[PDB]
Amino acid sequence: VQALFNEISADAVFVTYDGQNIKKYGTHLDRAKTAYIPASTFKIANALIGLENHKATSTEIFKWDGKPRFFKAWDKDFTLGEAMQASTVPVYQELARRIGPSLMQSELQRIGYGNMQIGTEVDQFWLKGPLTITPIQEVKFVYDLAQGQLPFKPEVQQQVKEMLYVERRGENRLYAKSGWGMAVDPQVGWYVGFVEKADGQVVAFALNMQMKAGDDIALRKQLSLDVLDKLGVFHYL
Repeated sequence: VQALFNEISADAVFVTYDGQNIKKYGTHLDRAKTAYIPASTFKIANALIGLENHKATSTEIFKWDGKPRFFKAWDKDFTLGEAMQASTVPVYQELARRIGPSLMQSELQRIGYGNMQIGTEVDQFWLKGPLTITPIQEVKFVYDLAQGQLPFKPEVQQQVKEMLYVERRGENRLYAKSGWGMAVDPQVGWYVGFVEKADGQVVAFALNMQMKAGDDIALRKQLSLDVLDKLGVFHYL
């Protein structure tokens, strides 16, 4: 496995969690216990909090306001599920404003997410701070989501799980979310999720890497799939 980390001069770590054991792979293992903004990985929590507190539904359509967004791809209507996969920040900023600065702070504290700090602006905190979370915190969190063990209603955790559904290989399923924290120095890269393996075993993962400005968008996922293949968690079909 070991070549395919530095072959690109990457400052990165890959974490796996099986519900008893934490495993660390990569060029820089100490990133695993290091705190970073969640960026768009926070969308997982955001949806959970919104659904649980009746501020949104899995079926509701978030319509485009007509004004151009960061990507032309985002210039359309989205469900929270669609917006999750496209990582459509404007939709989730809206969800967060429905939630509110007091409720969002209370809920994050309630579920112990990262350092539990959001500050004054409810639609910015995951994008620039002060909310921070380690990769180990991220894997445990999604693993808990996978098992329906988070402090949310079971139906809520299920609905979000479905939002995360990325690919099926045979009897195995991949659930994942991406993050790119551009508004921070240095930039940070996330690929987070779990695989529901055929044998019924769940393995949760997190990739956390330094982002050297504008490198390729697909890199985070490609590495994680490669590592997942190398680990025998999610073999290439």
